[PDB]
Amino acid sequence: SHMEKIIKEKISSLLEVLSVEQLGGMTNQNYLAKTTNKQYIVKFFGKGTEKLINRQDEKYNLELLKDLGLDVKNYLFDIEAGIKVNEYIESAITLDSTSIKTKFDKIAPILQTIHTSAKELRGEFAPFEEIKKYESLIEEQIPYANYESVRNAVFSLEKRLADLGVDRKSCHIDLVPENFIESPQGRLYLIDWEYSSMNDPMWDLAALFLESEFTSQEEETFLSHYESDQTPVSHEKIAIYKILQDTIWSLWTVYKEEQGEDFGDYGVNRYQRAVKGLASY
Amino acid sequence: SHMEKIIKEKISSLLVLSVEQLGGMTNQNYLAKTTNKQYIVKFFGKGTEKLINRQDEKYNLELLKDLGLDVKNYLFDIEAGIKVNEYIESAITLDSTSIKTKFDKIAPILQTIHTSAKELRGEFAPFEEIKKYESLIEEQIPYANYESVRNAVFSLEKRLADLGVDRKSCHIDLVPENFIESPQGRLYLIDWEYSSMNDPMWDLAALFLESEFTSQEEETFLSHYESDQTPVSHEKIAIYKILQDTIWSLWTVYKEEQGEDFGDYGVNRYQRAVKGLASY
Repeated sequence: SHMEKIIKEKISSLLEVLSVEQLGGMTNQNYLAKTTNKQYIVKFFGKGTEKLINRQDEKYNLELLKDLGLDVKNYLFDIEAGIKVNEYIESAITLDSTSIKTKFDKIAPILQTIHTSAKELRGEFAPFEEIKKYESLIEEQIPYANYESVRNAVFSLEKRLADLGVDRKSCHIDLVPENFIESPQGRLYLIDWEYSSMNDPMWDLAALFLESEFTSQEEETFLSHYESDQTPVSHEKIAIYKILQDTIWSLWTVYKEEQGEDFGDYGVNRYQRAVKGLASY
Repeated sequence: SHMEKIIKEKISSLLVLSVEQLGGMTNQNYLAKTTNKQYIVKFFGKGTEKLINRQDEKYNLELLKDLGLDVKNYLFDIEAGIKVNEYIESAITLDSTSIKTKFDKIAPILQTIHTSAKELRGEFAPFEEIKKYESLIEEQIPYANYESVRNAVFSLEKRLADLGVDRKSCHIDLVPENFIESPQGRLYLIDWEYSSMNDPMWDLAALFLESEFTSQEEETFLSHYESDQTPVSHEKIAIYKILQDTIWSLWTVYKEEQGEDFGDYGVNRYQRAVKGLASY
């Protein structure tokens, strides 16, 4: 297999490869390389995700955040090749929408650490600008019902956020539960910092809550772990960022599906939840 | 009788049909009906010194004037234990029901005071305020299981410190009846006797608690109030509700030691702190 061979030549500089396995997620460009000694996570990136992710920026941000010890080790990051190679924590457990709700005392400290880090990431996340970005990148008509009316309801939140005050801190930006992994010592790592950018920390909170479908009670309990003098909490900003997230990810989905991918109902389901969020708000 | 006769011989230097005794959390307030104007006559003395620094109150009245939130004060005579205010004729005094229709008016008033940047005389340190009442109370505190409840309340000091405590000009006493609607349409916020430096969440907690806001009403009000300059912490609000019920329950014990009778006000406020501690 040619893909199998390419991986062997990309990682031999770090060494007896016994196995290469295709990994899921939301990018088919992920592989697991098993060696005699160690196991490696091999990530590819080429054409589609450029125009989305600045890889030079990502490389800087990886180097930047290393001392926080939140992410796993990165061995290789070569933009030329389009190759990323990370440490694979063997016998580590990936969190999901159920198990994440048992880990508040570990997740809250992780989020406090990044949000209060004073780290200056390359990249600013300006959600309305991001919406404009995806709109520009999408070639066909956006397939979602009532889009022009929804878009304009969403854009009315910009003034609201401005009135509420927008903070600018280092954020992960993509707190799906599978981005948390627990090692045997019970240490939680937060991985996959590809979208990471300066933003309001309430974005990260909204993402955590939304991706795992936190109940109102679970949100309040999590906020009691998280809220502090250095980490203030705005419930309204969270509600607004949930809508912006559903909007942005639904558009991301349309773009990705034009670039080859198929995510079933993922896009429409997120879009419709944005519409519901707008009606409740 | 003699009450009418002190009032005339005090408010005379401002110019008298009748005089009426007003209800509430005091029996020392009087309505003086005058030919041209209506007056609120407020008496204080020994029963409220050691609680209210009347010199600081007078300074604070002066400092807060440019906000234009309170009614006109004509006379503030400390030496004589007498305060005289404008009374707003044909005003609507808000209550726990009507206050909930006035969010678009109340929220900017609270924003105006909280962002005033004014340095009032008086710091409101709630745990120090609890220690103060305990010292002032001469008989035992009658509230059941007080030691254990007080220990629980004092555990909130560290939590508040972890959350961060802000220090701003606050009204400190947001009973609905302190909001007055003029027939002209404007709202007045009156009775600034307790006003001092505190976290603005104390004021929000007082507003919510004194008028028994529902969760939804609180949420709606917060949407009017929350801004970059006036951030909101729900947890801090829940904590200040407990501290308020505790402090006012103790204030009640102190006042009743002077012979005043608030019925079940004190114990009900105490139990609401107890119940707040259990829910928290």
